[PDB]
Amino acid sequence: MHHNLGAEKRSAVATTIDSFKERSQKVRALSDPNVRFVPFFGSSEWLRFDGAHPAVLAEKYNRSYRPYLLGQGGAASLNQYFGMQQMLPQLENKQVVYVISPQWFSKNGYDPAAFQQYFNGDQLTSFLKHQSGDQASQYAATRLLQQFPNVAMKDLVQKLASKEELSTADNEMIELLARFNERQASFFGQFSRGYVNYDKHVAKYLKILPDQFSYQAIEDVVKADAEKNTSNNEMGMENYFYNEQIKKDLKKLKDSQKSFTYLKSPEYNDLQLVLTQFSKSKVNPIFIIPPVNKKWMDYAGLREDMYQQTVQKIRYQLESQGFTNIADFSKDGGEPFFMKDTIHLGWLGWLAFDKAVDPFLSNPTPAPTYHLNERFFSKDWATYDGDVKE
Amino acid sequence: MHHNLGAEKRSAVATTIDSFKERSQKVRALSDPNVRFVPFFGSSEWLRFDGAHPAVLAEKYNRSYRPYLLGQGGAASLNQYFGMQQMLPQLENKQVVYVISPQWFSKNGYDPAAFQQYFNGDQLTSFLKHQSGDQASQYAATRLLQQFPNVAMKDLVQKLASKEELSTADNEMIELLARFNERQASFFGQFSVRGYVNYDKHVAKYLKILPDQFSYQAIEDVVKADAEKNTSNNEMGMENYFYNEQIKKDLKKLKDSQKSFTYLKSPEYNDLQLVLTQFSKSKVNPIFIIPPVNKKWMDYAGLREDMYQQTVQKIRYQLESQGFTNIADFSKDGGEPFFMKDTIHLGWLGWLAFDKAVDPFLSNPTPAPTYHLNERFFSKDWATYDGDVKEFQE
Amino acid sequence: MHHNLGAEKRSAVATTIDSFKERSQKVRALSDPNVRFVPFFGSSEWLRFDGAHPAVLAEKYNRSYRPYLLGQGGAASLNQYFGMQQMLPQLENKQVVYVISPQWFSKNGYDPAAFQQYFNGDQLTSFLKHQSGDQASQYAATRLLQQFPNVAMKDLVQKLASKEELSTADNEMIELLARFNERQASFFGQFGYVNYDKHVAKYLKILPDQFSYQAIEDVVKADAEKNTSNNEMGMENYFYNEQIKKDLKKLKDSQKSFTYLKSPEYNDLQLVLTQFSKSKVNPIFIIPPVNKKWMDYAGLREDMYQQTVQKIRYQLESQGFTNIADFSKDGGEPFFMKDTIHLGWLGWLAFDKAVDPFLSNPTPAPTYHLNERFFSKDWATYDGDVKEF
Amino acid sequence: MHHNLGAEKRSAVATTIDSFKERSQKVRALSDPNVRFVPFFGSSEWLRFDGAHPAVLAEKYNRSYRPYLLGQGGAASLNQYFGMQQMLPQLENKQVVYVISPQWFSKNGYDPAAFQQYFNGDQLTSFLKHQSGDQASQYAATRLLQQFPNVAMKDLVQKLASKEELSTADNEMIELLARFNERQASFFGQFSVRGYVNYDKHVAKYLKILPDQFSYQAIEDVVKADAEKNTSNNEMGMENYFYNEQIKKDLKKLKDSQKSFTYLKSPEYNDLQLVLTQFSKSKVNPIFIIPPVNKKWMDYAGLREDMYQQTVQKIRYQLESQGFTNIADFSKDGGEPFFMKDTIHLGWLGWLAFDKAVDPFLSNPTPAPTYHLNERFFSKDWATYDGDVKEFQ
Amino acid sequence: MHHNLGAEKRSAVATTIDSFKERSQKVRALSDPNVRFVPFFGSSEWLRFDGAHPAVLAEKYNRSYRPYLLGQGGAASLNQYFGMQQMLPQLENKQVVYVISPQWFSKNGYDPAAFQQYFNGDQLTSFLKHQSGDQASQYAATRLLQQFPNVAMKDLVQKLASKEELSTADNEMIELLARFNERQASFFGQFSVRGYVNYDKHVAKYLKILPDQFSYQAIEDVVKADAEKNTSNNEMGMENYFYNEQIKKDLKKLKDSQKSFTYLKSPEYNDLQLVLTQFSKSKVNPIFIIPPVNKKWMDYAGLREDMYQQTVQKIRYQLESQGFTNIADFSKDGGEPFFMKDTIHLGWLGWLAFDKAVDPFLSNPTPAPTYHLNERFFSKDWATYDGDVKEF
Repeated sequence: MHHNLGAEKRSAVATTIDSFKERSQKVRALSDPNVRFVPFFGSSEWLRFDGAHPAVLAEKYNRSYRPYLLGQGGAASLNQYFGMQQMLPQLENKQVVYVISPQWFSKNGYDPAAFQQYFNGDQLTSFLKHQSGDQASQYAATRLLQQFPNVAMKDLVQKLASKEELSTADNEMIELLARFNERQASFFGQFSRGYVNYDKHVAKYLKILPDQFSYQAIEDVVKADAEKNTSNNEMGMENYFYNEQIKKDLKKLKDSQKSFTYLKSPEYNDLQLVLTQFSKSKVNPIFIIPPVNKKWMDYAGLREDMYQQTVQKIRYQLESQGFTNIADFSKDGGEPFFMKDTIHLGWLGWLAFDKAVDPFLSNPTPAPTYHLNERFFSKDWATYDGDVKE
Repeated sequence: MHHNLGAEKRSAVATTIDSFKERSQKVRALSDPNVRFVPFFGSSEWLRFDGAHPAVLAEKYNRSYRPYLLGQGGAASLNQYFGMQQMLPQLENKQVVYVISPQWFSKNGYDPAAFQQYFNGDQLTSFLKHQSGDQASQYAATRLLQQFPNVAMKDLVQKLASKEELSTADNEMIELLARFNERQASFFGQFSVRGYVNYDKHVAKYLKILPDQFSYQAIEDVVKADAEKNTSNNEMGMENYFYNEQIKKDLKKLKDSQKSFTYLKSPEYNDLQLVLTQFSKSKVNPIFIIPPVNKKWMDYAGLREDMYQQTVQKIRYQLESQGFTNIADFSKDGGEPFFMKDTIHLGWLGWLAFDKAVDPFLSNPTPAPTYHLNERFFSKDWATYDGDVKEFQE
Repeated sequence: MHHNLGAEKRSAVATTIDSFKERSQKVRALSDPNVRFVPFFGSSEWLRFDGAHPAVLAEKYNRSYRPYLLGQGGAASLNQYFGMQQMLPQLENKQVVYVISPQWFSKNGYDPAAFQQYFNGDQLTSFLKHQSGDQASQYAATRLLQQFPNVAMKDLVQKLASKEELSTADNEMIELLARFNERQASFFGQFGYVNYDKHVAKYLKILPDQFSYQAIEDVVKADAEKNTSNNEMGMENYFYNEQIKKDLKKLKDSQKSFTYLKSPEYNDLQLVLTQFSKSKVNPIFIIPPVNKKWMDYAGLREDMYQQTVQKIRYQLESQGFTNIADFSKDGGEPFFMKDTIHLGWLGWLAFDKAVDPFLSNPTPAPTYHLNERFFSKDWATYDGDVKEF
Repeated sequence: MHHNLGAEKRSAVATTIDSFKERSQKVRALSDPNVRFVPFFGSSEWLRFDGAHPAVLAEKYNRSYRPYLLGQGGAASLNQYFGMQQMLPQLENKQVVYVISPQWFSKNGYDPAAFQQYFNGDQLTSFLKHQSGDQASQYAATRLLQQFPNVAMKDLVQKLASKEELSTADNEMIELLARFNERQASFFGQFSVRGYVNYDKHVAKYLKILPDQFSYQAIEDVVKADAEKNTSNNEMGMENYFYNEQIKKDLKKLKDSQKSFTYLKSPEYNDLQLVLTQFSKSKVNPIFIIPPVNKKWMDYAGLREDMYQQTVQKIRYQLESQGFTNIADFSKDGGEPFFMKDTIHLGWLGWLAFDKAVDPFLSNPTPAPTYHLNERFFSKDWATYDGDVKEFQ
Repeated sequence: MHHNLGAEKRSAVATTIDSFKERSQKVRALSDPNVRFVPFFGSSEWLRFDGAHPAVLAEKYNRSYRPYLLGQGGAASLNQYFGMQQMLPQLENKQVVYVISPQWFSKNGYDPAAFQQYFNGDQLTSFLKHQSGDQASQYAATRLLQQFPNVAMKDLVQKLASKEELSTADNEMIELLARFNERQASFFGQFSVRGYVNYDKHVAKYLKILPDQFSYQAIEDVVKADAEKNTSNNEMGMENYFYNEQIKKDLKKLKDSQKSFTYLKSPEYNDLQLVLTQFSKSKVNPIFIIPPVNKKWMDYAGLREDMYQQTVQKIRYQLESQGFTNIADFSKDGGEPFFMKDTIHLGWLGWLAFDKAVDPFLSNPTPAPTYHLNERFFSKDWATYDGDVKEF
């Protein structure tokens, strides 16, 4: 396998659809023998850069790792699961970062229009090649058929959904098309705006940073950037976001999220796929649970009772199965300059992020033995409203 | 396969890498029975829009066709040939527009860094499926191995390059994988979304400034005023935005830069023969466009007019001696104010001259004539030919 | 696939079992970009040649088209459907001639002994390749299993008849074996001179060099008077002496029980109509008469015959097929027929006045509105008026 | 193929897992046009050699045939049937020896842990290639799936067990992988030298002691003296090594242990039917060998002679009612002097009685009769049948 | 993958053809998470057991590892290379023991009659699947066609021998058939219980006579006593069984029979390079064992000591210059009392000298160093190198 460190670094911070979905960009980076790239799974959280951004800090201070930013607006655990199938050997016995945002946990689940953009044929054939005929394959195939009722290779996905035995001829078709896709995607996915994105996202903020690492000196520049760019609202949001979302028709946003509840979701079952794969690949994840802007969640009337209860439900799914590395920032939504907008970390939030994430990734440690509970795939857990029973 | 008119209009004028290289968007529009989409092949020609742009004129005046703009920066005949392999039934017995810029006929030919962006694996497998083992297949395979020495399915491309026959196992493998690639592309390519911003800024904004009744002179009045307003910062007739970025600070060294520039010798002459062969096989009726260079620029840069018309004569011979006689030649119109958008691209009033040859041709569709192909246009002898074009055969 | 105009002209009028069923004769002619061959689907209608025959007129007067004559005795709609599967790209967006004879609409349908002569493995794999998992694929497979219980590639045909979606491995095996067959057929069927000179060139000599329907009529009427002279019911001399003359007493009232209103052929016709819709072909349908003097002698009922024609025409017109040259009421016309059931002489001129303007001015097919109830047993056995609907 | 006579002679008497389960060795010997090798199908019957052993007698007296010894301890009819699939053209229109030992007819049938050692993937793919979608293939697939629920090519074996017809894609996968397995087995298996020094220890040892001219009495005199010497330490006529290792360490226990033992109910009856179906299809002419138990042992262990003869009646009915009439029945000969090598195996003077039925049969190859197969013998009603055999149909 | 310690322990000391050449038994043991089996690569070295044998010591004193004895008589580096292809993930980042005997390095190379017994179809398909089109793949394929000119899939091996790229059709035939052979081997190869009775005969037998408390002196006493009884008939140091069968009946003909025997020129140097390339690729940390010849024998047979040490130097240079530096060199210990069981194999007291190098290496596992491979060691020039080793 051929490597180019600059291309890989530009891929790592690109935060594009191609940087998430195509095999070549993420595999080359995560298999690079010289520099350690670390999967940073999320959605829109990596998109907005400042002086304290994980990608910016790791480059300026020449850390022993580099973040590879996996995710786009509207991607959740189902998308992440399918992306992992393209990069299974690069995840084996390694540390990752996995953001679990409570707003993903709506009653209908993920956006079908968002999913379509990040799923491709290489992911489809990687899914079919790497399935072990278990509950994970059975559940994922069912979800895929809800998403795409007339999917390419319908019969094979249907067989997985209904737990049927794939034939020898079927298995050979699968292995042939999978190999072709991995040959094709490795070659053609190295020719795809690398340099302009690097200067806008990373190199803009390297100039702004001190040459010697200290949390206080970085905080002072970052706070000053925050103060100048939260200049039209009293809730501490970015000026560009405020003018686009909460300005025209901010009056109809008063008490909108009173009925909003994240307790019942198919996303809990989707998350279980990720945790299943994490167990098979022995990854050591650190999980990040973001808060919401506290001034926004009093204006929009989002319940703190409900929000903490979903956090507890998420944490129970994690901790009862052996996943203890959790950075729970959910109560830190009222902190000064912690939030870039309404749902994403930013400025001093990234420094809080860094204080939990950097010591974890600078000191690599093997994953513990996990205890997967397959009752987290069921519709019982999806619509569960109770407490710590089972 | 059912068609959405809204999605096709956005794809037609998107001019992205996706609208060009992907199978889905171009096949969806070009196969709609309800509306006629016409392949507009070129490079960066369709990228800059104004009030007289072919996409704008077709929409306001509700013409019997819409252009599907097929091209990006650095795309020439080799790229176009491979892109065609994805849409062969959509080109069969049809009219197209094909820009042939004489500046693509450089000694080194097309830019390999540009080619890589517009060639995908679906084009590779479509090429191997639809190849007929002829001189076109042998030449295009050779060009592929020059471009990608370690190409995917290298064994199959090398066989085609060496005039070797493919085996029965080879053929089955090609047919399987090409079918898989077409099913994959048509299913997964329909989810590409970048249309609404790109449609409004390029097409919908120029609809308001145009008169509701079509006349070339009335449109010329509106387009003249836009061009005078936007060629302010220079006195050689170029757009304000282009002059500042590509020419302004380099102006000192650009004087007499193109003094020994010649377009008579090029591999692009052999690449053009791939396209023309495909046009003959598919029975397409193309109109070719030969743009000028800005005359005030070419006087400054030292680009020879005697050379420039000698290469156009070389181009026209390749077309006309084979039966391609629909040629909208504008190569002598370089010194006309507002005919040009920049150094090499048609724009403003140049679009109106473009329309006067293209609109009547496409509005009255006629079948392609019988072409008589010459295979010596694939040769290095033709590629580097200097002299009198009427004395090539002897 | 290398084109030779002469060989394709000879194939077009060969009217053999081989020129129907084998790919390399028909496809080579239909895919030639120099000359326009038009598919002429029928059964035994093309076999008997005279000066007014469509293949003779086209060649004599160098028309913009040449008929490719497809079919012999016993070949009906199911045979025609399967033969089309070999030439789908050559049929796409084009005009054809399709004879629909009411005599084919027998209660037991087509002759299984005749079907086996025109069906082959290339047609089998071509049908398996081009099927779209619909009612048409389901019906055709059911009919294949009725014809051949232990049919070649039974597992694939049964799956189609049960309307099961085929696996990727199944679809890939089909694509492989179909390609082998087309590569094998479009080589080993390239191998008609004495046919061409006896069928076409013989009647070229007797025709005027200048075209006029009046001067051709005079030449053809004269030939008709000369060659129907041994009998009183206007049949060709050799036909009468071989098929009628000896058995004349035995044939009187022999067709009193004969009815064409109930038939599996109505369902078989619907396959051809479905294929016509998918491939956007624009057909002209030809409906022949029966010799009026003969049908009265044999007791073949004319009200039954017209009710059959009305049933056929409703199956056509109600789905959007409206190009019908209906000659069914012309059985008593002078010199209109060669024998009992086939168009001949002056009937070929009436054929031409309908067919020639259609083919010389090509037009795209309209949008068809297919009705899947025409595949049913209820339609197959239907007795009543189409006036009802 | 070029044939190595010496290697084939060594393979024939090797009596190894490789000689039984591998394609190369048995196909090489049974396809040799120069010398005739005859399939001798049994379990552990051929393991122990003496002066009267079928392989020794054929080598010393240079017979028109040589026994190719097929079998290992624990191998019964399901094993033999799958081994047969590797050598179908070499069984076609030919004679075989087939042992049917009544003690194989246990209520639970064959030992699964023994079967596993003698089955390979070549046998799997041979079976799959040569099956014809009948009751034999369906029964064998069912039994294969009981044995190996997670077998290689599971789906194909499942289709066969469910009586489903295989597709072209399924058939072409079988044809490819079966072809690969036979090429692979016949190429690499020809280099196996397993049990090639066993020719001296089992065959050449006993050539020195035997008379040069054939004489049943002279052989009997030589072999009986060897038997007397080697059955010295006990009174039930068993070989010294067998008696010490199996019987002597606790007999207390062994007394009256086989009182409730019965061989009338068994899945082995249906397993036998597979072989019989193959024998009919391949038109083989088998001679069947039915051994007794040591009569002194069966008195001590309490193995009922009433049951044992009722078992032999059931076996013989299955053979004879279908046309299989060449039966050397020795079930009533367990009390004969030096007839037995141990508890269940013929040896010494038992090999001479074996020879008196087998040698006239094999020396004059007669064609197989037209058999009349009954598929009721595959059913569970037959496997558990207790009553008198005449009123079964 | 299912694991059974009882079966794996019996496989490890079986010393059969099956325990070497079959996929199932070796990868099942070497992939056990609960018990650590270390690959012991050699030829006939592991066959003869005594009280000081590596497998006996590890079982008696319950060490942190167990030897998995890979090899049979006549197996050299080519055999071992092809065996490795069945167990690549099981060798990844792992310590092994690799015997390099100088007597293998004869001028024609290994015995093809021995090779044939240890190679199977799974080894062929694993080779074709895992090859990378490099010089190692080129060399191995050339050697395989020397061995099996009419091999199954001859055309693909020949493409590799000629450094040609395989077609897309070729690759799919390889992948599918390799998938088939590994599924087949892992499924049916698990039922083999060959040489499972050898655990009681070779390991459990000597556990009784060994002291419960470990010391090299108490073992030396028991093992010296066992050596003295079994060296009764001859005064060369050889075993009773071995002397009677290989040496006794033709003593006079063996006198001065090896006067011009030279191990300096050999294709085994190139065969070894396959193993060394593979050890680098898989990041294996090996310890290399160089045995001597019996000194009394090599003076009798006229085997030159000056030649023998020159071959040891050539072998050592091939290793050390590439970064392979864990060398347990016993090549000058031929005349040591009870050091050898054989004419060519370590045994009795030599096993204790073996233990003193090997046990401290395997009891403290360490990751492999970066190697620096030299493709010149594949060439015919290196195979036939005469001069002093510093100049190369």
